[PDB]
Formats: sequence, structure tokens, C-alpha cells
Amino acid sequence: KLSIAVFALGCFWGPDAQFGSIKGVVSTRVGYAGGTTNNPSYYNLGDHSDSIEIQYDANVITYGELLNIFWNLHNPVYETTNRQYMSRIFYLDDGQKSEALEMKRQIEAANGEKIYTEIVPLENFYLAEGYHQKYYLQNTTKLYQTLKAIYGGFGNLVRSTLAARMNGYIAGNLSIASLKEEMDLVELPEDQYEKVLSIVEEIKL
Ligand SMILES: C[S@](=O)CC[C@H](N)C(=O)O
Repeated sequence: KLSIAVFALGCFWGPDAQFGSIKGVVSTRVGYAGGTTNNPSYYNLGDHSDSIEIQYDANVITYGELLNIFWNLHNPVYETTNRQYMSRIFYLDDGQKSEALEMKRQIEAANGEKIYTEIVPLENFYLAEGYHQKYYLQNTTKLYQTLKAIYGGFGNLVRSTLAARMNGYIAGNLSIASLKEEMDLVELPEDQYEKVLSIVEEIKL
């Protein structure tokens, strides 16, 4: 049992890699939310926004810390009607709602600009296509294939904490030192630890 935040802040690849680099974030998935059609998809998006579902351990990171990361990944100071990329916070309860509203007020005071992020109730979140998940990792072929065999397949891999961290590492959002600690948590057999580590070290160059 973990806590859930659902945010929208533009194309979801960067957010996936950024939030997935953070201690306390257990898993991420990208998808679509905020519209009024069931089962949207990339070429049939309707009025939905590109969104990220963050599953986090509230004992380790708070919703307030996640909102602060959210507002540091983009600066939503213009009003657009482009639903696919609109800045939105989908609250799952009234505590999330009030923390978001308060933090939005603080930001507007501290920097002087109106924030256009819509703070709205989460209705339905729909998972994006598999090719959008852990996008940087998926497109780093050897590392991906190795990790995928270790986790037992695509679904198990992309739902894992280590994939979230690896994806963030490839994207440039996590140090190799922190990544290595994460690899340590998984307790791989020595040989697999070494295969993964040499790919990762080769990526650092
Ligand atoms: C998920 S974003 O809307 C897609 C952006 C585009 N395919 C690109 O590679 O630049």
C-alpha cells in the first residue's frame, strides 16, 4: 500500500525520468488523464493531458516535496488551451487539494507571477502505450535487454523502482554513485550486478 500523486506538465518522458530519480518514489507510469473519453491513446487523445502517475512511500517523501519538484520542472505562467500539455495537478483527496492550492499561493507570492496550473479532482488515469514507458531506458538497448531479462519481462521491469532510477540515470538526472546504491538494494547475484554495472559505467564513460 503506497501513496499516489498524478501530475501533468508537458510531454511525460522528462517527468518520468525526473520523478523516477527521487528517493521515496517507488514506481512511475506515464499515461493520460483529465479528459472525458475512455481508453484514450496516443493517436486518439481526446481532451486528455500527458500525465505521470507517481507511486511514492509517504514515510520517505511527502506530497509537498513532490509538488515542489513538479513546480521546479516547468514554469506554468501562461494560459494555454493545449490540453495535451497543460499544467495540471490531479488531486486524489482534499489533503492533496489543499496542499497544492497553498503551495501555488506561496509560489505566486514569492515570484510575483500568476500560475496557471489547474488543480482538479483525479477522475480516471489511463496507462500510455508500452513504447512510452521508461522511454530513455527502453531506447538504451543493451542495458534494457539485460534488465528486462533480470526482472522477468517488460511489465515487471517498467513497474520496478530500479527501472525508474535507471531511466533517470540515462536522462542525466541521477549520479552513478546513487544509482549503484539503488542497484545494491535489489541484491542481484554478483554476476548480474557486474554485467549491469559495466554497462552503466560504460554509459558514464
Ligand atoms: C510524447 S511527446 O508529446 C512526443 C514528442 C516527439 N515525438 C519528439 O520526439 O520530439
